[PDB]
Amino acid sequence: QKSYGVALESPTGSGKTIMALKSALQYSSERKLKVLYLVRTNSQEEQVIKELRSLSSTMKIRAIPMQGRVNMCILYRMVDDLHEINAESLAKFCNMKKREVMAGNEAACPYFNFKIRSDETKRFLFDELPTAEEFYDYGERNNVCPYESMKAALPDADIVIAPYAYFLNRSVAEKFLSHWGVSRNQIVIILDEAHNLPDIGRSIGSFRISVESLNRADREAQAYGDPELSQKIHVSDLIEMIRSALQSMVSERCGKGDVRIRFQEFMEYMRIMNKRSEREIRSLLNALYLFGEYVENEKEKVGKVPFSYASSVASRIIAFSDQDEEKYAAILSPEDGGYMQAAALDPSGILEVLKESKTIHMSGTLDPFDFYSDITGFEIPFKKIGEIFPPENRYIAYYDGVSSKYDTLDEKELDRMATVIEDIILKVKKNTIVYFPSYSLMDRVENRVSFEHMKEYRGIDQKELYSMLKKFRRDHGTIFAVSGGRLSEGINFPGNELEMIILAGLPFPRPDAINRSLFDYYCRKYGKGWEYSVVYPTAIKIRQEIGRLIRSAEDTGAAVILDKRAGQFRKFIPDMKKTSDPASDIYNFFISAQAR
DNA sequence: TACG
Ligand code: SF4
Ligand code: NA
Ligand code: NA
Repeated sequence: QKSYGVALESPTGSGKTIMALKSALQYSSERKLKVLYLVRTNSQEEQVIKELRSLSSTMKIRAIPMQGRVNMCILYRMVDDLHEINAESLAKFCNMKKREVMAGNEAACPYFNFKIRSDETKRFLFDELPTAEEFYDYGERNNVCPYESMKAALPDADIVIAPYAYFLNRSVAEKFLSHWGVSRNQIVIILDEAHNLPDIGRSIGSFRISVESLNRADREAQAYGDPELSQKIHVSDLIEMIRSALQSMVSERCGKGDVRIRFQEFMEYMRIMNKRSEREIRSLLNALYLFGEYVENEKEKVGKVPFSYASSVASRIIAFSDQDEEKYAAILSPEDGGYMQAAALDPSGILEVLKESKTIHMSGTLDPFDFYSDITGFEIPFKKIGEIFPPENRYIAYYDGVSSKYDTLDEKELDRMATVIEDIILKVKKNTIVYFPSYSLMDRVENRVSFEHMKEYRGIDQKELYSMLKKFRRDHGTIFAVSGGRLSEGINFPGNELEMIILAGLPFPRPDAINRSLFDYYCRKYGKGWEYSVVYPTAIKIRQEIGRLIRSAEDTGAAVILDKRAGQFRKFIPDMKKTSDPASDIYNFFISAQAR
């Protein structure tokens, strides 16, 4: 009634968060509106679903998970080994399988059967409220399609939990809404961990063309006849023109990592190297897309997933050649084998469709809200609901004797940082996560310390990570973690499982091509490149990490930032003190906390 | 105008 949404800041899994949710479900039910809960990770899906299970004992909870065939089709990964995939190709795949089962070939998909609609399947979904992953597993266990089972339950569900990537895919969203029986103005969308929304928008809005993707198209060309596209140019010949253009661009234009270019430079290289006009190259690119259509048709008629690398490559290159420089940066990279990318700078375009529904923007760290509102384009009321935790139970401080600042980071600054970290841990003797801006800084600091610790290392798998986490809760001590990893957001350590956090430097972003573009974009639009591309994301990282510490009225903890430049984050963390020796001051804080 |  007031606006098209509301932004609520308060810790996750909390009393006032559950309340806001309870208020949203009553408001929704009163106006015959269904509820859509969007989440970005399995971890956050589980937290949200746990919350809803508690509430099912008090109130009417008619809820399911919903994910797309990409995650929920059991068959296609058993039948194909594809490295790229989409909703569209799987719809064509599945429809063909379902035809074959209706015509008497039950083995075509053995997951497509009566159990899709059975009382037992409907009961597990509605009475048990599984995560998507748990329901996937239940599907395997019972030889029943998770996707089609979710789809069949959908019309009777008042509440759906789904990924951002699922709902923000327009064509998938239209079919979902259509099968749910509802328009966009007939729903309330809860945006879990909404501080991710800008990155979510930019991520969904961006696309790229890699050399490996071209290589995959090259092999596809061999396998399906490699026909003439025009006078003496076969499909493979065109892929070589595209691949060599991209390779030459990378060699000639990038040094260390990514570089910004103009979108039309790709077309320029194609034109000069192969001695053709723009029309001729565009005609060839269209011919490649048509060959893609043929590849789809061929795969489809033998029961394969009709996804074509030639099609995907063709449509992405054509899209790249026609992007407008205003909202998008053309990025050229040597990383991951070589690629060219349309990087979305402004996520408000992608997020705009969410205004057609009511949105509730939930997060522990939305402040400073002006920046969030400017970046997402959401002009909505902001409220700091939630517990005022007693300030005496928390100590937040920074120490200015060291810094992770790049151009002053030599071996002596590293020695200094390690010494301070070691002094704190050995004196305080509490359960600690040390957060590093990079694996590089972590490894170099790790090489200068003696104390035992666990480590969240680059490329660690799910089993090793849960094991280390369960070891931390049980055996206690110290974890070395990195800013972009899985301990920075999300995870809850109740009681004295987490008592201290040390930020070994500040996690300022890299001045890469995308970030240097964001700076220029926010300079032009607001005159505040520094604040919006550098200060803001850094502030949120810091607050998210500190937010791990106090999870209760009676919870006790210390956070210390080991960086000179931390004073400039006082505006966002007002209780932060300076300390000239954190070891004693944190030690003394715990003595006083223990005395009560 | 920052440094995975
Ligand atoms: S029924 Fe399910 S498992 Fe079978 S093809 Fe369709 S989506 Fe895949
Ligand atoms: Na089975
Ligand atoms: Na070739």
